[PDB]
Amino acid sequence: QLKRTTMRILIGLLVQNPELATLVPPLENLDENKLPGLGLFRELVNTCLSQPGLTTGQLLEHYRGTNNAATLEKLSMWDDIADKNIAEQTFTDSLNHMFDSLLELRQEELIARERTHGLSNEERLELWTLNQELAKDDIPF
Ligand SMILES: [Zn+2]
Ligand SMILES: [Zn+2]
Ligand SMILES: [Zn+2]
Repeated sequence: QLKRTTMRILIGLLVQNPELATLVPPLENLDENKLPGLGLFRELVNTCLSQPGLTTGQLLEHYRGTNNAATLEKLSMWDDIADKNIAEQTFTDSLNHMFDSLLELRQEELIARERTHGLSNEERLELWTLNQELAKDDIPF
């Protein structure tokens, strides 16, 4: 029994359906320290991309001996996300929620930067754009 979080859904669905890795856009330039679980998700995506067609068991075997192995095993047996008909739509929905959460963090970062350092022209336009858009169980993530 695990409560849903965005990153639990993404990592769990990917572990249970490694073919979903092909729907993930590039994550290489994201700061994993901004979002718990993002670093592990990125690792899993890259593992799937390096070995197309791998099974859940083969993906889990690749992570044996890592500090995330026990967490990946739990998520692999998580029945709450087991339904295959809705797996892809759920993955895509949660992918967009992840990026929305990063946009909120970026907006908060730019507000704090503006009070401490002022913003560049590019940053001020970025913050304005973000403001307009806004106007309109031991798993550690
Ligand atoms: Zn990493
Ligand atoms: Zn590896
Ligand atoms: Zn949603």
